[PDB]
Amino acid sequence: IDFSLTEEQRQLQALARRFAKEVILPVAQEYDEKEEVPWPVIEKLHEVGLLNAIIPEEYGGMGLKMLDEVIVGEELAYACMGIYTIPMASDLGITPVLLAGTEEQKERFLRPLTEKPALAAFALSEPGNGSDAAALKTRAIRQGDHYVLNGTKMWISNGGEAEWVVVFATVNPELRHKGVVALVVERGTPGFKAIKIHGKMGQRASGTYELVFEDVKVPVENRLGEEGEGFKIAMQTLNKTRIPVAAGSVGVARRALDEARKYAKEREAFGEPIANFQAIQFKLVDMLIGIETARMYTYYAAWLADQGLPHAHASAIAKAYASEIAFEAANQAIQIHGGYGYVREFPVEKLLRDVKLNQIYEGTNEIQRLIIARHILAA
Amino acid sequence: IDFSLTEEQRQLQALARRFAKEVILPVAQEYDEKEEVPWPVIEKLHEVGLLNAIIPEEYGGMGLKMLDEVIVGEELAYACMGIYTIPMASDLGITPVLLAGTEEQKERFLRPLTEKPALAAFALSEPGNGSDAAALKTRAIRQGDHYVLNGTKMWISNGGEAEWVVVFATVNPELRHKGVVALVVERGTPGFKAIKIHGKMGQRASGTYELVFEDVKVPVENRLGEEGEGFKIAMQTLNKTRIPVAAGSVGVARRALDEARKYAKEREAFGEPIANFQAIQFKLVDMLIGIETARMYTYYAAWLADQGLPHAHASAIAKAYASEIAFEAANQAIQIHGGYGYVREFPVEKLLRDVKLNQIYEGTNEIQRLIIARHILAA
Ligand SMILES: Cc1cc2nc3c(=O)[nH]c(=O)nc-3n(C[C@H](O)[C@H](O)[C@H](O)COP(=O)(O)OP(=O)(O)OC[C@H]3O[C@@H](n4cnc5c(N)ncnc54)[C@H](O)[C@@H]3O)c2cc1C
Ligand SMILES: Cc1cc2nc3c(=O)[nH]c(=O)nc-3n(C[C@H](O)[C@H](O)[C@H](O)COP(=O)(O)OP(=O)(O)OC[C@H]3O[C@@H](n4cnc5c(N)ncnc54)[C@H](O)[C@@H]3O)c2cc1C
Ligand SMILES: [Co+2]
Repeated sequence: IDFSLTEEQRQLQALARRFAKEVILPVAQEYDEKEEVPWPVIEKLHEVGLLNAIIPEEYGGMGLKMLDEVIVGEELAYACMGIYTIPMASDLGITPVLLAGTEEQKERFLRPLTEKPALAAFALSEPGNGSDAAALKTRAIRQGDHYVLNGTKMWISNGGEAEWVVVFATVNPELRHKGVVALVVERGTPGFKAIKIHGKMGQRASGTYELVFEDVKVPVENRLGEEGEGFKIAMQTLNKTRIPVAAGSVGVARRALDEARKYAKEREAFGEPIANFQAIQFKLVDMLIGIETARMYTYYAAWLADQGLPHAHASAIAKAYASEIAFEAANQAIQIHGGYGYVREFPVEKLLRDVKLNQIYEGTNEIQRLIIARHILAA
Repeated sequence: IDFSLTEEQRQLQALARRFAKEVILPVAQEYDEKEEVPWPVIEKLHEVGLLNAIIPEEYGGMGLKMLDEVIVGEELAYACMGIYTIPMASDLGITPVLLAGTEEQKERFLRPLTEKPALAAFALSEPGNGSDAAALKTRAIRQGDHYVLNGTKMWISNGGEAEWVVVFATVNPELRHKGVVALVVERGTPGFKAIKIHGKMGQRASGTYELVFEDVKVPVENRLGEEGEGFKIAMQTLNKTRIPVAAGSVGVARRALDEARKYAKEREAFGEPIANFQAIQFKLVDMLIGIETARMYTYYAAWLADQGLPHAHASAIAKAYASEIAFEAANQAIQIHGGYGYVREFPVEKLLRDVKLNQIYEGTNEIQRLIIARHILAA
């Protein structure tokens, strides 16, 4: 057994950390408040080579592995989870094509994402259904050399900025999970509207959209895998992408520990740094306990995935656990700042608003638990 | 990075598992109810080569490392934390000799522990002090080639069964911690009494003692290290021995999940197995989340110790966390069993009683937190 990073990983880690501190950390507050996408950051990401870096070297990417994503993710999310959600969501949309796409499609859909500041998206959730990929309403009717796509997708990260979206739709409701098909819908395709969602509690920098497909014609050359394989694709993707959500959570929790501690040492009350008080020390200790345990289990999950081993249960545990300790951590970080923790003039407040989302998207912690329960009760 | 196990480790794991299953588990309740040491089990451990296996091959042992300890410890504790505490505490007694004993002392003291079923003991705590280690009252005054030992040690595991006991005493209270020295004391030495403690809530199979020293003569040939080095020896020992306590906790928690799972699948209520109820599924899930995350972090801490890296904070985290999630798992297992979990005929009730101790000995979880707090605030 070994839990050590290789020389390259440390390099990637340092790079990531360097980028977060110098580029993300400074504008985090700005975009959270304007609720606009920091394109200049995305551009900066691309230039430093960390945008869509999971794309194999054969198509221009770094071929970064899950362990690598975890390494980078924790660093980015540390500066801002909302901004980190942009590249994270992009890797999510990329995942289906990596798993099901052919060499032709990989080259076609992935090349444009390594050459310039471009994003990919994953559209599964809908207005009336976000937790059951077996009851999706968006319909795809095969009509010759193309599918006629009709339906509304909801809460799509990178929805309006992406070059294309992996849309999961049903070709037959009665077939339920077996009726799902994966389709790549490109940004200009006629009858494809993107409406931006506003007024979110956090991760405001990340762009979330409602996507409307009106008689959208999507070529069969844009289908990932075969009809009836859409569900398995969405599930296999989520089993992996949930790990980065766990990684991000860890990053937010770490950022909460850093702020809290720096404040605890400097701020005094009753003639002494509050850090000297045992009640405050224990809050800080509990943060580190969750952080340390969540990161190690997140690394283990990434390891399993990178080894081709079963990891649905592990990533579900990592995602639910990390996001939960990360939320408690931000809550206490605010508490430790006192009145100053309640205003955006300080960073702890935004941490709470950001991290809460990690308990909801890419599957709520309840279905995460439902996933674990299954693994447990299975025979 | 690689979390997998070597072939040897897998064999070693199967050995412990098979042993726990065939030898320990059957007599668990029996020895819990008599509160007597199960010597026949100690012989079999020896017979099978797992008793004091941490003693390097040069002295007749297996030279097991921390990671191996964790692997074996989880399986043994799985059957019974109380019985496991016997070899665990014996490993604890052996550690100060391995960390600071000369080749000569190692042979003399450890060889007797590999040739036959024999135990070692670690005595640091005293009646009026357990957390404040650096304030020991037991005096060790030097009179030439020997020390005249006087005082009392409290809660000593394997206290009366041990061949020898590593005792931590002060050579001059005024030096405070700089005045601590470590001395091996042999089971029959004149002026050395061992009084068995009775009425423990759990881990009853393990003998806990009060040791009384009255003008006990200890030759310098029995001092581990130099004077004023006792504290370092005690701390360095605990920095490593805490990992096994975390291991046992994970073991107990695993037993709770297994019992609770089995029982929930078979037990019907409202015309359905209780395992079909979400609330029941969730309890099971939180058990696994705790088991999985706690085990990987214990592995990690074990890795740092084997690699020779700083692990004081990591082991304190693993110990505090694991014992805490294990207590909750045992509690929910009792709950899931209903009325039957409240009676000795079932195994869950004892799990709660046993594992509570894991949050107190080898450092309470509060001081574990104090240790982590220092790591966090260290300028
Ligand atoms: C900012 C944001 C961005 C997002 N970006 C994306 C994206 O890019 N791509 C994407 O595909 N999705 C995205 N989502 C959606 C997310 O992945 C979830 O699927 C979604 O939030 C589910 O939402 P809901 O409102 O549809 O459904 P609901 O399922 O109606 O919410 C149900 C509530 O009931 C509980 N619940 C539901 N079913 C059960 C059950 N069987 N047992 C017990 N409890 C149950 C839930 O846990 C939850 O608390 C995003 C969401 C947000 C908020
Ligand atoms: C069954 C059993 C077996 C044991 N076997 C051994 C053994 O083999 N060898 C050995 O050396 N020891 C052994 N111990 C002792 C154990 O390692 C601890 O040292 C011991 O439990 C301390 O107990 P206490 O009752 O002496 O003291 P206390 O320290 O008086 O208990 C204090 C309580 O106050 C809290 N507390 C204390 N100081 C602080 C502080 N500064 N800040 C915040 N909270 C604080 C604690 O967390 C704890 O809840 C054993 C204990 C038990 C119960
Ligand atoms: Co056509």
